[PDB]
Amino acid sequence: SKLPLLTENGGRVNRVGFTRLSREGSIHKFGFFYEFTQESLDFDSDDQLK
Amino acid sequence: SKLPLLTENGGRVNRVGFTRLSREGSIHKFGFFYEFTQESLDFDSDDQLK
Repeated sequence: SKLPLLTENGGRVNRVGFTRLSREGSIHKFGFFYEFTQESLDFDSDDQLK
Repeated sequence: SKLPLLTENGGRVNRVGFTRLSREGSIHKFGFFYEFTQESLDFDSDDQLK
């Protein structure tokens, strides 16, 4: 049914148009930490806690 | 009753006049054409049709 079919009287028939889309992507920030006291690394059982 | 006839003492008698008539003529345009399709000359039995 939809086949492009021409005749001898070639004219404004079978017009086609094209489309252009787009794809996005963002950037997000993360992070975490932890706190310690000098009284937790000075007199503590382990020497290499840090 | 009109022949030129000057007496012995020719005065301001027997004058004449002249006139020039004019003509005219102009041109007109013309034209006729015919249309054909490429198939009608490219698949017809008679190769020399144009």
